[PDB]
Amino acid sequence: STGSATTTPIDSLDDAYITPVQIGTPAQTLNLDFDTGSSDLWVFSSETTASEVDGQTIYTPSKSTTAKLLSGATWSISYGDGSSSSGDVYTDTVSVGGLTVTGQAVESAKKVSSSFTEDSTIDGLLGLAFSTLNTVSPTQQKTFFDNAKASLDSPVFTADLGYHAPGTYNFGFIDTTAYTGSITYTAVSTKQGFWEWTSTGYAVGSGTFKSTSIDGIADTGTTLLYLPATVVSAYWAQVSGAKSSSSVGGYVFPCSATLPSFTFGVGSARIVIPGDYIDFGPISTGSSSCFGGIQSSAGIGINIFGDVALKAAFVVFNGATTPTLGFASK
Repeated sequence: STGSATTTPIDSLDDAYITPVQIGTPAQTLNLDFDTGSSDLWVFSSETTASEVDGQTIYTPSKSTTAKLLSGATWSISYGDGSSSSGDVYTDTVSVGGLTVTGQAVESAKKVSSSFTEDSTIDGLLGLAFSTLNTVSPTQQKTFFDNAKASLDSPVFTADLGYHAPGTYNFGFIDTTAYTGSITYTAVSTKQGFWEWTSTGYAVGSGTFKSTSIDGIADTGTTLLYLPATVVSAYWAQVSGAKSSSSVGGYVFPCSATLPSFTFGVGSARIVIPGDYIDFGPISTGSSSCFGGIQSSAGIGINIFGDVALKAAFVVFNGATTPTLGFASK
């Protein structure tokens, strides 16, 4: 079996992407943020603190005939941006683009942090990293992809994110019409629970390609591309007036600039991120200082190939016995 669901940017800057997911019987549709950087399926629910819910669609397990409380199980998660959520756990039928998993752990949010409350369009997260990162205690739970894997035609899912446009998440198959050229596959380390791979280098605009190993994660749940200080400085050095601002929290550039492209290597292949994808608009409404889409990973401890990089490609997340990542131009 297979699944196919459309993913849509939550705003004019592609800050996050939402994909409709059906939970329970009769179906309750919630717009979840598919996150290849975490392994918890958590939702805003009837159990979420009323002052922390601001316009979200909530999951009401009492109205679902297939919902069952996973007695005693709790979850507690905190993300790289400092945001967090926690609560109890139910099992229920979950469908993504026609692909159904019965008895999926659906972690019901009791408490959410301010960042989640502020995103009225995001009803929760659908974790797609390795199940070893799942926070459910005392019995660790599997992701939607882990649970669907045996029913899938091929144990894969693909991310085809759009630039200021909707995209697609496919499960179980590779759409040969969604990309040009060939897919270049690269090794994945599952040691940290992430889709962790090694980029073979980079180029800035029409500059020479620099062959250097850059360990990083393919993360659909991170908006920007986070790379080592050396690489980020070499990129922003090509933009007149660009600087790193401690007051803003990263690199900013004059909104009047035309950004150069950024190429990253995947084995012997190249993925080009157009300059427009790196523009995240004014830092504040009306400002002439614009936020950069390429930021330093120095404070994070890991390089992150976020949406800025992933949307420039058709990305295959191969969950076979030996997991691999495929990148193709599109």
